[PDB]
Amino acid sequence: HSALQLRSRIKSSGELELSLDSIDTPHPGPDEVLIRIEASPLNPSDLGLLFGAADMSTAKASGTAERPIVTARVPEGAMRSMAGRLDASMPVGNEGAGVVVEAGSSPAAQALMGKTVAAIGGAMYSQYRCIPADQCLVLPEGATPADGASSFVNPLTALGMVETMRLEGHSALVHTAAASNLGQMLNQICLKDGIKLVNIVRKQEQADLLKAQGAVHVCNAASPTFMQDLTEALVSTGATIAFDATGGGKLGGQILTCMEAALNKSAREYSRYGSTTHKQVYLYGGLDTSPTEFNRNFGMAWGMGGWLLFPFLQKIGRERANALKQRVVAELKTTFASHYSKEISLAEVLDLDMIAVYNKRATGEKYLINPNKGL
Amino acid sequence: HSALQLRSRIKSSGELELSLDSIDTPHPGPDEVLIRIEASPLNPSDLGLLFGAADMSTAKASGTAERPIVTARVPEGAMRSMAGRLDASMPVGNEGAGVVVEAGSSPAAQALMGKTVAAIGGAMYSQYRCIPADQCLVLPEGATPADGASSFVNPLTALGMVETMRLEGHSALVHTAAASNLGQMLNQICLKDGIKLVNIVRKQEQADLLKAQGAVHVCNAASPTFMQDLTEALVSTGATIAFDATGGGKLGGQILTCMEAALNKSAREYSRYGSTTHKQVYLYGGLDTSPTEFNRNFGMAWGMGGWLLFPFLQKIGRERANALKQRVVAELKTTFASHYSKEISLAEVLDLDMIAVYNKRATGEKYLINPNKGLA
Ligand SMILES: NC(=O)C1=CN([C@@H]2O[C@H](COP(=O)(O)OP(=O)(O)OC[C@H]3O[C@@H](n4cnc5c(N)ncnc54)[C@H](OP(=O)(O)O)[C@@H]3O)[C@@H](O)[C@H]2O)C=CC1
Ligand SMILES: NC(=O)C1=CN([C@@H]2O[C@H](COP(=O)(O)OP(=O)(O)OC[C@H]3O[C@@H](n4cnc5c(N)ncnc54)[C@H](OP(=O)(O)O)[C@@H]3O)[C@@H](O)[C@H]2O)C=CC1
Repeated sequence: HSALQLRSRIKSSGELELSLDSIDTPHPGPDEVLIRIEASPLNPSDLGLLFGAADMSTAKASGTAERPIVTARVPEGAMRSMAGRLDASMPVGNEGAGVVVEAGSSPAAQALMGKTVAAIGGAMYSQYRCIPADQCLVLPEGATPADGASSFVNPLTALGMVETMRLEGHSALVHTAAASNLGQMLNQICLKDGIKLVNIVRKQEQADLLKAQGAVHVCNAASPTFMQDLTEALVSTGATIAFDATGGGKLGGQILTCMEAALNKSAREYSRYGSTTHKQVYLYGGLDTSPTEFNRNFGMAWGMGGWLLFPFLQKIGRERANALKQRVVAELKTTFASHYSKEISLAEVLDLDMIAVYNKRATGEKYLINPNKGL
Repeated sequence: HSALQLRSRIKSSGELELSLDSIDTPHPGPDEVLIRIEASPLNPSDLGLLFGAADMSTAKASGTAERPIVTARVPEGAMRSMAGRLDASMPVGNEGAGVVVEAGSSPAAQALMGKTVAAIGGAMYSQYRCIPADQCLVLPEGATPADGASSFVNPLTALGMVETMRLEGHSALVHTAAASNLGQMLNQICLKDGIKLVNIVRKQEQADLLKAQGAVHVCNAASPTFMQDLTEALVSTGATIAFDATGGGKLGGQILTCMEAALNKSAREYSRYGSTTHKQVYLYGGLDTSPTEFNRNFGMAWGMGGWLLFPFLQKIGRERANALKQRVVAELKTTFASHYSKEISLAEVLDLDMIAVYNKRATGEKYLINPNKGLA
């Protein structure tokens, strides 16, 4: 049999073509299972791969309603960033969940037969995926695929922020774009675990959503007293590590500047180079594509850098990663609940009206894909 | 007796006052020595303390020729940054060298009597300093105080860059403002030790200088092909750690961008997030006072942060710190040689004409103070 899977092709011509390809469905080998995928989130990392650097204002629809095609043009300036995927037909979708419908002969694979599972196997925007049994997370009794669709990326990143805070000797943390699904989870984790947290948003609606969910400190970057508000929240929390999803713009430096201000309130001597307390900002997303810019008014005890989930998980090791996953399974519908504004079919992923919404990365407007919808 | 020491005072009034204070000279306790300081450099770290956030374009001279005063205004916007030192009379000068003229009773202190020593004691812009025996570095035979005046800050930082490179798992390095005194030392270390090094300068004449000193790789930020030149140098050297003296501006991000370009020439697969090889830029100076700005076109495996000598020495421990200091002594006049364009008295530090030159932190224009020059 064959079935459909989304593909994203950036051509050397400068064209993006998004399509639903007909792909033969493998039978699983001894150590594999075949999963009928029923739920897979559209996260920012997936959008990055889906559209690459295409200018989506140039998008045009062709194909048929059942087999849509979207083409768009990548600007000349962006082509070098695409070099490594030129002329490659890329499957899309980091993670998802569904039902195991075939299992290879091994006892590991056989033990998953008929179970509802989640996996971060890539190519999850697909009707069927043949995956190793050891890459599957069995979901709790009563969890639907939609309940388990987002078990890996956001939950483990949220837990990994706290883990990183501890490992690197900090006691409280700051998180930006905090009304994201990930931010909502982090807030739940911090409230439950007694970890002081500064949430940073950019609209009062976002601040209300978090306050409604019990957030103690919410600072609005849009506010004319933001720096005052943030400094006061940092005095309160003692946070010296930050996770910034924006990446570009000024927020990273603003946070460093406010941390140093907060630290200096308790400074006992004059320090030539500021506080000796290390302040860290991790840029773990790139929602703001403008240049990163900051003044260095925070002394010498600071760092900023990238953060990625998979290298993190490799660092803490598989046992500790498992302890984190166990928590996610146990709290799947509470601490690690995700909200989606819409559930759509594979064909609907390539509807220009759908793209127009979900490609905003707007608060409360995450879409869930059901590759098999209505069938 | 008493003798002179420079003082820098930023007052709550918004005024910087620079002066020579008359300070009673201590007699050393058992574990101390008294040094007559004959050589102390004006390094950028010192100038930071000396002038603070004062706008020196507003500086004014008063006092007398032998006892000069300089006053200047700190702008209101900088006063928060000065908060920790308001109304404090600050001694200045991290490091220097001189002769031990009195020693406390302990054998450790007695062993230094009459020796030429260097110390990083602070308050070195002073005719005499009473400091612990255990903070003195005994200089080698035939070294004048001038020869040892700069034994700590630049030599140990240069060695510390190489140490940090190794500690953090890198095999080669990049260094900016490379025609600095420190840069010239770093290039000699790397030549002698066989470390691949990319030197970045801002003027072609600085590239000429380093090439004349044997530098293998020198890139000029003013070059119209800078990014290509830097990327090629990074392919050649495999460097994945940089020390940036500029801090502000674009150079840090440029380096990261070129490092990722160089790494991706060996890319086996397509990484959604670029190379997995960690690239690190330490901003160890702030010569460029503008905002730091960069595009993040270098993947996720990167870091940028501050770097300071004293936290570093504390991290490596006293034994390893002592081994670095021993190498500095051994190569004091070769690898770790420092050039000064002028030697000035204590009173001349406060001459606005002298300030106008030394405060540029211009290549080959480092000034050496002899606190006892012209004095009894
Ligand atoms: N490094 C890593 O391994 C990983 C990173 N991530 C990152 O975490 C972040 C959250 O993911 P997720 O919970 O799925 O996101 P959501 O789609 O659920 O929420 C996104 C949030 O970002 C805000 N936002 C969008 N654009 C900007 C902007 N330019 N500046 C400031 N805020 C903005 C939105 O607010 P508004 O309504 O105002 O648009 C919204 O609240 C993303 O950057 C994602 O890439 C997630 C997992 C791992
Ligand atoms: N973090 C730490 O613990 C320490 C840091 N340092 C730092 O090392 C650096 C070198 O010190 P040192 O060798 O004594 O300095 P020098 O005075 O010998 O040389 C300074 C160099 O900086 C260049 N420069 C000056 N201003 C700028 C600018 N705006 N942008 C780019 N380049 C500039 C000069 O070139 P030009 O002629 O073009 O002006 C010159 O080549 C300094 O930043 C110093 O603070 C040193 C020791 C320890």
